[PDB]
Amino acid sequence: GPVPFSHCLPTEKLQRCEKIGEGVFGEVFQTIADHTPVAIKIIAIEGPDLVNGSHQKTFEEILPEIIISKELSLLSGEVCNRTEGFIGLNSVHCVQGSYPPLLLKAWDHYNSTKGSANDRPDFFKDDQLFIVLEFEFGGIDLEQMRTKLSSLATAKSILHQLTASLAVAEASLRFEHRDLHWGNVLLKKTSLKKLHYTLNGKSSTIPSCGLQVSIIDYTLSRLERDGIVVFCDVSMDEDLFTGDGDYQFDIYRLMKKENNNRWGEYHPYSNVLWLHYLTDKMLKQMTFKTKCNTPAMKQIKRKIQEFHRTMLNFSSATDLLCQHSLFK
Ligand SMILES: Nc1cccc(-c2cnn3ccc(Nc4cccc(Cl)c4)nc23)c1
Ligand code: NI
Repeated sequence: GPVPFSHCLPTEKLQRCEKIGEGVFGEVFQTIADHTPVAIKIIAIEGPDLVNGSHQKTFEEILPEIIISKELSLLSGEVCNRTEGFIGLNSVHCVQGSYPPLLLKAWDHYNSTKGSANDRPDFFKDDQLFIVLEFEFGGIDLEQMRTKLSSLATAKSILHQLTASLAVAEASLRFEHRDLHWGNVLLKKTSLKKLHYTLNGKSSTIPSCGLQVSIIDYTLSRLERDGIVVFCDVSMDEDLFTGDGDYQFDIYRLMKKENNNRWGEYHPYSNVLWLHYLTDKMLKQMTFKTKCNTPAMKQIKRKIQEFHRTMLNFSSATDLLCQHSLFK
């Protein structure tokens, strides 16, 4: 059966919770577990109330994200297809209770400072079930970092790291992220100068420009092992495909076009589409400490621009990583 909230979030942990993010799915908090920063995603399941404009998922409907989070968590310690470019999953609990007042305090603080698009999660009864995922802390999302990068050289590292990570997961797991908007990309400072990955037994490096990129949040993701596919079937989800005001919302439509609304299938082109969306964000919606006023900088910009205009002619992140001139 479920555990009480106190099992997962005893007082000292609840007291160190700060809200760091959200989605329709629920809420994301940073805290401390054994002197170690962690991120906690909390999802309401199985209940009758509308939450953030939607019905709650059942356990069965959350299971793919759990599975995919576990599969991707293994990649940092594998050998033939290895990368630290996803995120560690530490634990998964099924919790029962009303929402902790201290979480609501952290929720209120975020709403007061950043503003929320969600319902204040204060209406759940003491029998409410939640899934609580504890992840490794992966840094700050790309959207909040949009005014914080040093230069387009940093941009280039981020794109290279993202492409490599997606390629390794394609090779290992026939993985598609399927929802890689700039909120789902994390940046953390690193003293490492070069980052390592292995793709089908071949190890290569990427200059870090002082950041380690982590791809997170596998709500729409798909993968397979030994012909058994795990995914989010969105073939009857009307609203996902009717969004507007951002190239993000075109990506959902373009994916559906590519796969003919068959989400069980493997279409690694979806990774390229997300990578195109991310490149676009980088060229249009970022402000850099170093401006576009030196030779080296104009050259990187031209390279990222050329990448943007050619990358949709590649078939997967693996194709991009292995063949695109940007990464040579
Ligand atoms: N897989 C996954 C899911 C959810 C959160 C995390 C996770 C791990 N570290 N970390 C650090 C920051 C952060 N911020 C954030 C911001 C907006 C939205 C979302 Cl979903 C997350 N999320 C995480 C990982
Ligand atoms: Ni436990």
